Amino acid sequence: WKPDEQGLQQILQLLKESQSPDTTIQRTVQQKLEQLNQYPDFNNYLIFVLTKLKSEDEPTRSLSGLILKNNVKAHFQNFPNGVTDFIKSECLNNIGDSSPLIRATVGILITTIASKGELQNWPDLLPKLCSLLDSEDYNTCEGAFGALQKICEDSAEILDSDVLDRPLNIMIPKFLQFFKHSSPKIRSHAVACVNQFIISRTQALMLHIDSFIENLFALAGDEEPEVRKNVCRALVMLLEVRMDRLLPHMHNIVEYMLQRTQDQDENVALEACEFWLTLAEQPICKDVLVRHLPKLIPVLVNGMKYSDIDIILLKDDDTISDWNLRKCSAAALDVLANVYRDELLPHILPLLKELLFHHEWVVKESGILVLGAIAEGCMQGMIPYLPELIPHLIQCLSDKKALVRSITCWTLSRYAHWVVSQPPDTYLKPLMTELLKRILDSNKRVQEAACSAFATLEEEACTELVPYLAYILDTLVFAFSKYQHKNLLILYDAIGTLADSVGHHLNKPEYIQMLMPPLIQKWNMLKDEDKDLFPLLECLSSVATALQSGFLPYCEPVYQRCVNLVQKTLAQAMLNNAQPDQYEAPDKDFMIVALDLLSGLAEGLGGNIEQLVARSNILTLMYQCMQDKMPEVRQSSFALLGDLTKACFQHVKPCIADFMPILGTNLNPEFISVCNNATWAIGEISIQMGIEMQPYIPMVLHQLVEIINRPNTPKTLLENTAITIGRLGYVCPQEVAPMLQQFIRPWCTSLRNIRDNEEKDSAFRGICTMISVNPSGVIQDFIFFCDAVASWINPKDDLRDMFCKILHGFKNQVGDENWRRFSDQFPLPLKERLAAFYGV
Repeated sequence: WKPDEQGLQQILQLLKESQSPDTTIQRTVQQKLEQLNQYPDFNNYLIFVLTKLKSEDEPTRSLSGLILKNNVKAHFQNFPNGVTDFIKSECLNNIGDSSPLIRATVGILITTIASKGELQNWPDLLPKLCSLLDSEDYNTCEGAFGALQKICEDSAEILDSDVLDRPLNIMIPKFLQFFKHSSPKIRSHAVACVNQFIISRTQALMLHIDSFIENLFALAGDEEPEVRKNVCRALVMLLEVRMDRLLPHMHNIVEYMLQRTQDQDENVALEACEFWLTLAEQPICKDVLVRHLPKLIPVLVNGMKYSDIDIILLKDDDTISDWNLRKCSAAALDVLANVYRDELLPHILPLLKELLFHHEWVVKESGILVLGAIAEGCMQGMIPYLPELIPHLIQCLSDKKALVRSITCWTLSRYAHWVVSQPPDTYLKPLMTELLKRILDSNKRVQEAACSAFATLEEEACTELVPYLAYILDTLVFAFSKYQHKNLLILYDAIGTLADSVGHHLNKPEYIQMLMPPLIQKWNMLKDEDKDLFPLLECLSSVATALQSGFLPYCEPVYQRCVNLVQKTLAQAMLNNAQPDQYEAPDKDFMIVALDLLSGLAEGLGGNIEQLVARSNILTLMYQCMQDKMPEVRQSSFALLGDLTKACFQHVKPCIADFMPILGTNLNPEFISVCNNATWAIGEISIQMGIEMQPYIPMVLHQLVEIINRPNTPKTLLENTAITIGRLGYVCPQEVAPMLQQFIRPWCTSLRNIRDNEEKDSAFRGICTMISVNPSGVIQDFIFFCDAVASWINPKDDLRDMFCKILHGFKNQVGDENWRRFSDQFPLPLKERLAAFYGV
């Protein structure tokens, strides 16, 4: 192609001075350069300088070819093919140029093209490399392989797709062969490639899944880190996939890995660590690592100390890597703690003694970390050493060096449960106090832990906080005008949580006086488009619930803002659909929060929302929200549907007609939360409808059972299922009673394990009416019903009696001597407890 020596003495200069030190000339020259991309003949200049102008010096040469790569990143859709096929040509040829630098540039352009212009569009490329992979010249081989890798990383499922007819078959053994090749670099290039296809559990490899396994071990003792790295990745990966192909040789490996954990190179150490996590999955662990235990645990802990450079990058959002080695170690240890429970302490506890009270802080910190890290797994066996260890940590919430006070917070919150169990004037009070101090700690980092650790504490210390409340808020609201970005979100959570935990006890005026102003402040200095509204509204929905009627001074504008945000978001949704290219895709977390914050007003205010509901097209709005494709929007609305039903049902009864079907559509346990909410809705709905639920019974009832008779179905959704069913039956007995037999099993199996509340109270009046109507449903499982009657500590007089009439009629019906036989089953904490309360 013709250089046109006018457009050559034009670029060369603008390349020469594209490097000149000063940023002034740097930017002018680089922009008035890539702007000359208007020529379709422009990208053809940017290869000639690289591949052909070998009288120009190397950096200048490389830079030109280099820019082209970027003129492929963008500016590819304006590609003349005459340019492109020529660019493709000079590269795939000059692939192993004599110079390291030049050889390098080319390889990247290849990886770019084979990604930007897909792979299929350059069909020749792959079987050419897979061939130029046998070339005698190192420079061509490593240069071909080097590209073949980075490409084999990007298009990992594209090549295994049909697009390239899967050229992996010819490449799996081909790549797997260079696994003994004399050059270290290439051995690495090889194992890197064959790694991509371990998790995507590829077929082309599943063939060589034995010469790969074996050809891997052959590199076990390689001194080159880069290789030993890859061996470990593949070695780790293989543990999820074809675990069977490792089961035999595994002991050799758990030793090899244990060593690898200490490897000279951090990366190898790190990657060999990732292994302990993945291993700690399959229940095989309990029966294998049992022995390695006292060897590995310390080798683990010894890595959980901060690195030296770690300390420096701390004591922007001044952070270390998101994935440390320390982090990996700690992670693993946590998991491990869970696997071996209290039967782990002896192998670790000793270290802690030698760690926790040590002189150098760096050792303390890590000990502290370990302490918390093992918390949940070794809890039972941790109680003995808590009573005096806690007061220690509470001292440690002072240790001069920031990172120490920092960690202590978290660690403490990990044993927050036990703390609430012990009287406050010894444990909780001290902790709470000191934490409140640390919330306003001068070190941003120490604020973070503290405030979160505090959030955690609140949840545990339900109403135990109530007395110390004026204090909490005092510090927590100053924290409000000192906290910047993410520290704020936590505060939001500390607040919501406070509200959540202390509930109506927050209604006293003096509290409202403190809390509201800073909130109502944010609220005002914010707009219907700023995504910083999420965490505030979210917080507010908890406040509103807690502040029952004390919130009246605010609802109007609040309620308003919310409908607005739905109105708009919902509007934007369909317009994004009916105008993809002019109507901006809306953020639905605006609609979500609104609804949430809404069912919080509905909850706290109850019958007082009547008006606000009545005077707005709010009903019709959720009507759309339940159908919205996004799971959360679905759930969030149902929740509100329940709460509105609970408040002013008279405003629902219209829309209920077409509402029930949508509920019945979302009754799908694949979406736990959605299914849950929807279910609960029907309870409150039905209890408000009466026989009027008649028509809808046959729709929903049948699903709820298959939900309640389903494996791994969470308890939350099991609870609500069983309750709703009772309610439906309570108002539609004739209709649900004739089904009794199915659910009467997991019903009691779910409802025996819950607190004696109204939700429970109605649920049992439900069974008790379905039994009056179909007594024949109970007899086969009258046992499970009794362990359900037992569950009641304080049952309302009439219903307690309702139970009593059942049991007594049952006895009257089967015989006293037959009663005997059956009685001799349930454990004494039942047998007598029923003969006590209701009497034989």
